[PDB]
Amino acid sequence: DSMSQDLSEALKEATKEVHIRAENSEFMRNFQKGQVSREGFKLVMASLYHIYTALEEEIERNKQNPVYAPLYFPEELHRRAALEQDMAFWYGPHWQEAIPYTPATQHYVKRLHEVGGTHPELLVAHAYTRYLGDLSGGQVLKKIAQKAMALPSSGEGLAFFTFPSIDNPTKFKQLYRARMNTLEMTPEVKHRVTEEAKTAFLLNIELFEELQALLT
Ligand SMILES: [Fe+3]
Repeated sequence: DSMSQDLSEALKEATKEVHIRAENSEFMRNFQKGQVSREGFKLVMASLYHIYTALEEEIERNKQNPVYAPLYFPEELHRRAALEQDMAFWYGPHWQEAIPYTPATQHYVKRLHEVGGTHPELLVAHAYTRYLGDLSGGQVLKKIAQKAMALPSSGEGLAFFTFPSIDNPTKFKQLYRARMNTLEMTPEVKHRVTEEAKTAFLLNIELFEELQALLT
């Protein structure tokens, strides 16, 4: 197998194909072209709320585990608190009972717990997939959402897309990739981590196809 490369390199080469598929999914495609409504935006953000909540809960559970510990950046990355602000903004005071919890979202959340509870050595695959993506297309989707729905530059309703503790996401991404290469990595784990990364992308693709359908 390809163990002659660093985990960050293996992950990038392993997910580049499905990434193109995920990037050109119907829901994302629309969002990219400015075509994004309040109804849909609220659907995906509520979904991300449940997802990041599960991911970050598993991160806390395994924060001391060396298979993940070097990547424990709650202050800089975690989105749960940010998404809670966003839910209050979009759904109001009682968002805990108003926000949806779709099947595709539940599916994603279920795999997150399985990994965090049973296969924690794979958890890095899920943080990698979501966090780095946020740091890459984060400012892009944000500027689009603002132009489309008239969200003020002050950021209310888009806290999720804002990283106040990260000055340069590009530099941080570089740090995160390098830190990923310091994890205990056997040919067995690296092999499985890259596969789980694909699964994460697929889970994201399945969420989008589901939301797109709900909207149409
Ligand atoms: Fe991306």
